[PDB]
Amino acid sequence: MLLEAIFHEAKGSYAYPISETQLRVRLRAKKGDVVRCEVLYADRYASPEEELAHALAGKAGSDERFDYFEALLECSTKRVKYVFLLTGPQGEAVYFGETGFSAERSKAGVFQYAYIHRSEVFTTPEWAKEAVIYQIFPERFANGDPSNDPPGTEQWAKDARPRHDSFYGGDLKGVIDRLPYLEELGVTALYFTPIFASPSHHKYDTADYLAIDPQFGDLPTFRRLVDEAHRRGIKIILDAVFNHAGDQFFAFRDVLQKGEQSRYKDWFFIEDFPVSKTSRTNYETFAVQVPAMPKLRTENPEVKEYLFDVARFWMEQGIDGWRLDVANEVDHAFWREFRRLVKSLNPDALIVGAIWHDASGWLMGDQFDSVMNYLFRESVIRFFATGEIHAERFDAELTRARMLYPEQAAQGLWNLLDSHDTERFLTSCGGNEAKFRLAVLFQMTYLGTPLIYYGDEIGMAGATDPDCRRPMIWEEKEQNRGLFEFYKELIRLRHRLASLTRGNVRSWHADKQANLYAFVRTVQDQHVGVVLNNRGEKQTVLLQVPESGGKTWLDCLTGEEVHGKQGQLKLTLRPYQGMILWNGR
Amino acid sequence: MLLEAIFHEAKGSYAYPISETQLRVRLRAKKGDVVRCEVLYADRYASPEEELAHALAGKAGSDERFDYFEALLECSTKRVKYVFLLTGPQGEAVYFGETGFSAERSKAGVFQYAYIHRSEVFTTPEWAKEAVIYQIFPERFANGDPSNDPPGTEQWAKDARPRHDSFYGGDLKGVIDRLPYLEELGVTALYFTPIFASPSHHKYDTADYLAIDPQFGDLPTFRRLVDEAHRRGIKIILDAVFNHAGDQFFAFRDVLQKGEQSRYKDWFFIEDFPVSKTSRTNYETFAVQVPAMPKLRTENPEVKEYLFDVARFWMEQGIDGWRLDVANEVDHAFWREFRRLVKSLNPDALIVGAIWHDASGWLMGDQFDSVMNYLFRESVIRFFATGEIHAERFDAELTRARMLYPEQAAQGLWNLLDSHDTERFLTSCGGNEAKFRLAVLFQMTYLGTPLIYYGDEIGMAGATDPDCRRPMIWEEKEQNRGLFEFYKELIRLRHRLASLTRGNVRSWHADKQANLYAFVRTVQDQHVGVVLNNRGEKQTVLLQVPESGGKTWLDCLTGEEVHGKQGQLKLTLRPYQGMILWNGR
Ligand SMILES: OC[C@H]1O[C@@H]2O[C@H]3[C@H](O)[C@@H](O)[C@@H](O[C@H]4[C@H](O)[C@@H](O)[C@@H](O[C@H]5[C@H](O)[C@@H](O)[C@@H](O[C@H]6[C@H](O)[C@@H](O)[C@@H](O[C@H]7[C@H](O)[C@@H](O)[C@@H](O[C@H]8[C@H](O)[C@@H](O)[C@@H](O[C@H]1[C@H](O)[C@H]2O)O[C@@H]8CO)O[C@@H]7CO)O[C@@H]6CO)O[C@@H]5CO)O[C@@H]4CO)O[C@@H]3CO
Ligand SMILES: OC[C@H]1O[C@@H]2O[C@H]3[C@H](O)[C@@H](O)[C@@H](O[C@H]4[C@H](O)[C@@H](O)[C@@H](O[C@H]5[C@H](O)[C@@H](O)[C@@H](O[C@H]6[C@H](O)[C@@H](O)[C@@H](O[C@H]7[C@H](O)[C@@H](O)[C@@H](O[C@H]8[C@H](O)[C@@H](O)[C@@H](O[C@H]1[C@H](O)[C@H]2O)O[C@@H]8CO)O[C@@H]7CO)O[C@@H]6CO)O[C@@H]5CO)O[C@@H]4CO)O[C@@H]3CO
Repeated sequence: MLLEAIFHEAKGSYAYPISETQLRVRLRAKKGDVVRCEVLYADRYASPEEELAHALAGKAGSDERFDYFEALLECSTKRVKYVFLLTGPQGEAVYFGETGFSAERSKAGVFQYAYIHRSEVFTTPEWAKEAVIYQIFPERFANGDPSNDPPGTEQWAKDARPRHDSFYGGDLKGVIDRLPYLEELGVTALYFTPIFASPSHHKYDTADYLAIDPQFGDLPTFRRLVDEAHRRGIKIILDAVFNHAGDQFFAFRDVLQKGEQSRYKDWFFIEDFPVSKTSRTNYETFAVQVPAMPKLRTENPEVKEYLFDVARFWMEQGIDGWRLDVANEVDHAFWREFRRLVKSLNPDALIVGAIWHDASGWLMGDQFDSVMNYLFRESVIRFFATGEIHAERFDAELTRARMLYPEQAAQGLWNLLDSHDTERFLTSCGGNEAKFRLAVLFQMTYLGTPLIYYGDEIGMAGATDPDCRRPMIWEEKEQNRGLFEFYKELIRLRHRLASLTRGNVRSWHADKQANLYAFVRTVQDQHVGVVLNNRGEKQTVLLQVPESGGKTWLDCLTGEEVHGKQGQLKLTLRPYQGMILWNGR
Repeated sequence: MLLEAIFHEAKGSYAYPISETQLRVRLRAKKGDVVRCEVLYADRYASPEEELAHALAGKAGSDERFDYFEALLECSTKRVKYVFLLTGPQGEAVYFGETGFSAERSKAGVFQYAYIHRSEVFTTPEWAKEAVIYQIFPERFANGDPSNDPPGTEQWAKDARPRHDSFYGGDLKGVIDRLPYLEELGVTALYFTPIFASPSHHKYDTADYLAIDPQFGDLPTFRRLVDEAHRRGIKIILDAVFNHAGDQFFAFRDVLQKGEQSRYKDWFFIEDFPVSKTSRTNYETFAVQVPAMPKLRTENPEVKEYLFDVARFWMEQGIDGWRLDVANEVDHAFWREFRRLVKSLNPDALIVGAIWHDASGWLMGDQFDSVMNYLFRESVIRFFATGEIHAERFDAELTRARMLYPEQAAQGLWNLLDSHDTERFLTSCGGNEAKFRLAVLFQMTYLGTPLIYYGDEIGMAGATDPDCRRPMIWEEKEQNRGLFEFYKELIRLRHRLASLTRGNVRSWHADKQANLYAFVRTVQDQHVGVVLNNRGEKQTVLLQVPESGGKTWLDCLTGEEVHGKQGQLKLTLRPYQGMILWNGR
């Protein structure tokens, strides 16, 4: 067994409390060397002469290089010391604990989880566990009052291909008008890109953080929205740009005019004094040459409490959660006090983050509830749209990703197909709607949160910025009603089959040749299976049972396939068919 | 190269700012697998036209199974994305990064440290980095004035063997009368175990957290000690137990007497109503049957502030530093708002934890500055006292422990050789003053802060609680002043030799058989190498020269070793000799 490959930390994504009294320890080994891992543990003071309690660590997934095992250690005493007895394939047993490896128990040492306090059990809003979000880019979703329109609006048409700045006017009233659509699809929260008052077509140059931008609406319209949507099941989540300010911020203007005398001077990172906002962008901004975005000093206790009052206004207004823009470039202490502030104004206001590098520093329990799952985006483009990885690599990428984070985070990362910065996922499959559908049949059953972009329930293609941002096609003859009844089908299925939302994922079948991949999602007795054929030709496959039991297994999209031959469930599936097979339990 | 053994993270101990412009990055690798390690880096938002800057990661030492590479990335924009070019023994060029491993750069991805903040550069009290702390267990240091006493006391001579009941007097005025000793020895801080009012001889069931124990002193004798010591550059660091409270304590009294009526019911977890002092003792405890100490539920806002009010108060008294006992079972929120407090009251207040399992989750820079280094306590017990580990395992335990936490946390850890509950180091050393002297030459040059116990300067031998709490031996005639002048000289070297306090430690020779281990301390051109023949015989060893250079070294304990024979430096050293060779620059 090569022991420099076995890994565990008593911190972090490898040990964490699911409850006061229940601890979760995970361990990884090179693919194949550990064939049995079993935790032996006791309270942190229990005297030697006692036999230990025991709990077997299951295999929870194997990515490309490592096999990942996971066990559940009851700690009634809310304190736990433990060692792993690891067992090889050729039978070698070893013991792993803090001292190192040994084959003689004690000299392994012992790992320890100091105390488990309920304030450190990572707790995320129960609602977000079964949600499906709908990303609204408000400017392109609908224009419901023509009076707000910026001058020069282009005509709304399925014709449109935009340019960078080009406005189409789309506004909070429009959304208010189209809420009886959103509601039928079965969405449960809308996530607006930034709506606040700002100079450009995209509101990232924030000018006043405390008011809806002039082209979108006004606080009573935002309330009428918050209120009309909540009453329809839908929550409202806002985009929070606290990293950097815009050029028309008060404090950026005060430093601009007064310079060194303004009581705002230290709010921003200063070499360009006086402010040259036109010729030398060297004053800490977004990145070295953007001259209209200077960074707010989140460290400063005035800056901090301003953005906390920004955060409280918007929550007086009724919102259920923020998505945090460029979260990773504002300090952890801000994000902690932020979590403290938010979660007290609203027990269920979610705080979700955007960082596109490993985000575990924030998914520890104390800063955000989940981040945007970029790794699912990469995996789904490649497997489903470009073809470039095969089900084995699919499984590897999937599997390496979910063990990034505590399961409280993983189970609710926002699983996005595309965004207002990417080419649109139908362009990604180059127009092929069988690929697109399979990628959605995946999205709606995997672990985390379906995030639909505006437009894809009805078929919109596009390139990256600005071409994803074409107006939404709202005429029922111009919309792929085929797709819509599928999103509504799947969405319904996500909402009744408790395991799809709240259940764990285990890999069932990964066949690089035929390109099928199939998973099970499980809560208690229930098992649903998702068999996905990523082939444009039709395949039988044979597969083995899920552990417990199922002689008979319904298909929820279509009817019975009780083919459980005592261990072989045999199933044919036509091109790009996914099947979602439910225990019946 | 086993790829499963390569580790790096962009958090924690494996990457962290040393300044806002500079990020230390560390990488762990199976021993022997990797020969050159190098970090190639650019700013996060840098475009691909640019060459990546290069930075070579030297071998920072190798523990039993792993080598460790460590590099320094000058990141001017405070943002860094980095790919490692690993280079191995046959010549395999591997690229490591977040995406994974590939022989092509782009398929490896890049790790990211998003932005580096002044608030997140771990800062430590600058005195503490040179300090030599003197451990007093007050009750036995000396007796000042017998109006302290608690009727029962026993005699002040060498002969007297403490039983667990006893009191020998021992009080803060003795320590005042004793400071010119402390000033002569050369210590720079004094850390007193608990002195707060309590009903027992272990004051850890602190009964009155706001007042010194009757038997020890009063607030002006304390506050006179604090002054009289500042005058001699000796600082008071004090043991605080915020984990459990005492039975007799004010806020608890109110449920001994008040049942549910008790406002203070929620400061405490209470299993079994009421206080079962006598019936059976299970109620949230330090341990399994320990009877006076129920858990201070620090999580509670109304507790927390009290335990912050204690700390305001003892800091109004002018104390410099807390050592916080059984720290590991109180919440990271307590610790972290406590650190903000202490450091805002006094920017220089040392804050030191006591965890006896890996404590990295408090050694980030938001929580404490160091723990008690129990590894040092056991790694010297083996190499020096017991003879049960040779030079190559001493080197390995040392390196496996000094790569565990960020560097700032590692140069202030308390290097104790014994405590009031352990055996006295001469008694482990077997009484051999020659073995002991060598383990002190080491503690005084090793990375960390030297903790002297009261009495080891004078050769006090002793055993577990009680024998190690024996009175100090104050008669010149019964003191090993031969030891006292040796400790006195090392504490002087450490304070004149920059690298002994603030440099880094690279092992120079570790030879299993000869049992001679040797190391180098370094800051800028200055190198100071300590050669230790830990073998009872006189060997001659030939060391290879260190990186800046040194054709000629002076030995600080005795005179000139110009043995620099074209790289080789020949040293003939006597039994149990440690040399301290200062490279002259
Ligand atoms: O006031 C309490 C006490 O707090 C401090 O103790 C800290 C100590 O300084 C640190 O070193 C550390 O302790 C950890 C220790 O290092 C580890 O080795 C391990 O401890 C285990 C023991 O090694 C193991 O032997 C066993 O314990 C059983 C004992 O063997 C057995 O003798 C008996 O224990 C009783 C003692 O005999 C008795 O004397 C008593 O202790 C009183 C002390 O004498 C007195 O000085 C004082 O101690 C302070 C101490 O000065 C601080 O350093 O009060 C004590 C109580 O009034 O009581 C013991 C019964 O509880 O029974 C035990 C168990 O049946 O197992 C342990 C656990 O595996 O882990 C230690 C825990 O971290 O940290 C502690 C603070 O946590
Ligand atoms: O206002 C800024 C911006 O904020 C938001 O963007 C956030 C986004 O949601 C996060 O995902 C993230 O960004 C990371 C990004 O996702 C990664 O892809 C990577 O990005 C790299 C690109 O993949 C790579 O192609 C290249 O980028 C070069 C471009 O190819 C090149 O064209 C040029 O980019 C210019 C744009 O073309 C131009 O349109 C303009 O961008 C403006 C947008 O059009 C406008 O919508 C808005 O942008 C918001 C965005 O909507 C939010 O979602 O403002 C933009 C600026 O005014 O100007 C660009 C300037 O050159 O140059 C780039 C090289 O810089 O490289 C990148 C990086 O290597 O990594 C990203 C960082 O990890 O964070 C952003 C917020 O920071």
